[PDB]
Amino acid sequence: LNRIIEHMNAHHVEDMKGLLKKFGQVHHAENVAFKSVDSQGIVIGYNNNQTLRIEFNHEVKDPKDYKNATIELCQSVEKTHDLKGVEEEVKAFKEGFDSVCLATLHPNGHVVCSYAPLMSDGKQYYIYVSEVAEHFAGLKNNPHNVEVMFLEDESKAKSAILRKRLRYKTNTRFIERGAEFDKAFDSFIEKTGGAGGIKTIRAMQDFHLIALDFKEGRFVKGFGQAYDILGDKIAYVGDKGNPHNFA
Amino acid sequence: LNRIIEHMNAHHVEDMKGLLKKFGQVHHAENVAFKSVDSQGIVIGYNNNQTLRIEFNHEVKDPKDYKNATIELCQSVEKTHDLKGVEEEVKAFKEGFDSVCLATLHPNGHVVCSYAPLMSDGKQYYIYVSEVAEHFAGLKNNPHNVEVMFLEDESKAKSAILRKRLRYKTNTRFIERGAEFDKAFDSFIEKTGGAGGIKTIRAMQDFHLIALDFKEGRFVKGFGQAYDILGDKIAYVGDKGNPHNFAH
Ligand code: HEM
Ligand code: HEM
Repeated sequence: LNRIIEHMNAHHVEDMKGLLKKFGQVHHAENVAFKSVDSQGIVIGYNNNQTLRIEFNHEVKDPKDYKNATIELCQSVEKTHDLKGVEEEVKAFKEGFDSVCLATLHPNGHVVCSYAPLMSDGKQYYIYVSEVAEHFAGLKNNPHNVEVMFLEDESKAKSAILRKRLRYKTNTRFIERGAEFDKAFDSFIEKTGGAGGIKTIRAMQDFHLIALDFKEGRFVKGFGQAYDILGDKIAYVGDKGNPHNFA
Repeated sequence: LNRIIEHMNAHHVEDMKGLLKKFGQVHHAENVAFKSVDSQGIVIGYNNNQTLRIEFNHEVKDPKDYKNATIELCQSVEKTHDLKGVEEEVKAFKEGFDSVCLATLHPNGHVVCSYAPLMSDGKQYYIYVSEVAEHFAGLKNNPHNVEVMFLEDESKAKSAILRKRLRYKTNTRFIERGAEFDKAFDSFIEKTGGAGGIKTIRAMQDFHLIALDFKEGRFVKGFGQAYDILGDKIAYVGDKGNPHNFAH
């Protein structure tokens, strides 16, 4: 760690000040120097013989990668503000799924947490659902009280407490069978490969393609890296820094 | 194909009738016989000139596996009824997750679809969430209007249209810091390995452990394999067969 300490103190002092402020609410730190790194995080020293420990978002399994993980953490402070990059991540994130989770309000007054197959044509997204499923009644009766969530697989996520997610308050509407329907479905068949029952449900008339018109969105890709979305506008949510601990 | 047809006609005639009834709502079929199998499904012939095609829930890439895939589908008709086996699968399914999806009702009136880390002390399950998140207001103000979903990862599922899932109408209640909190949190650290920020959020006072009391549940593990659950009782939902296409 001796070499790492030298490296950080020589090229990432301003980043460390950024980390101290963002994660520790330490605003006027002096004598900022890198103290250590271990498989789970780093320790930054400052001021009156003090330190702030900041954990990585995963365990770094090989000591050979401690340096890069530390650099990534230091660079995350400014990267948080690369809105163009976040916008591109959001687009690519959505393209990596063939299904989404939903919250709907059923006519029985109870919320419903479910999931449905996701399809798309251009920038238009849709879900394909059956009248037999509990979420159908809510999509039909409360079409504008719906939230759609793109949630990263637990097995692909950094940890159980940081699964990347993209959520949108959504207005829904039914799409009748026809040209629009076939374009979305053919696209789904091509992308997925079309096996597994997909061909069967296309012919089941109790299934409906429902367009998703997204309104307010919230994207979370890392600790202290949450964003609000609306149309083509995206804004970082934490200019004030760590809000936890009743900050 | 000749050997597979011969095998199915000699050993699975009753299963094929079961599949015709279940998936095709064909009840008085005669002259039932196995017709073919391909990478995506099987075809059963019946009557003078009719057939029913039933797709596998995944593509069988190697023809060496067609017979087993076919036998699996045939045997699924009766296996669907094994409630003791389903009970076992449900318990094991929940133990395979360290997080769940949630639907909550925000005080403003809109529903919220989110997710939270999942913890437990034996049979008691809990979630751990922060006051900074939108689902907190619904968990605090509409604590008995919540649905928890255990959803299989898309990358592990048979397909996009068949991700296994277990959903429960749930009543929630807050757990104060103390011995119960520590038991659940310590168990979570030991299970997950405790890296990635878990240790940091334990100390954040804006986070609360919330116990989940599951009520009605619905488990879906395959096509035509959906079950209703309430406490210690489980029941198969499809006695009437394929409900799709407005079969009523
Ligand atoms: C022929 C092949 C079948 C296919 C491809 C198929 C497909 C599907 C799909 C994709 C859904 C999800 C709908 C949604 O979430 O909106 C579904 C739900 C359902 N299916 Fe089927 N199904 C088939 C046969 C059956 C049969 C034979 C039964 C009954 C014995 C059945 C009973 C159900 C029930 C009860 C649900 C609702 C499950 C839930 O709680 O989400 N299905 N089916
Ligand atoms: C010290 C490291 C941090 C850790 C371990 C951490 C952890 C978490 C966790 C686990 C959640 C999800 C809570 C829930 O869904 O109930 C969360 C949410 C959130 N955090 Fe942090 N956080 C950290 C720092 C920060 C900082 C520095 C900011 C602000 C600049 C921040 C802003 C937020 C916001 C806005 C949310 C809500 C996200 C959402 O919509 O789901 N966090 N944080």
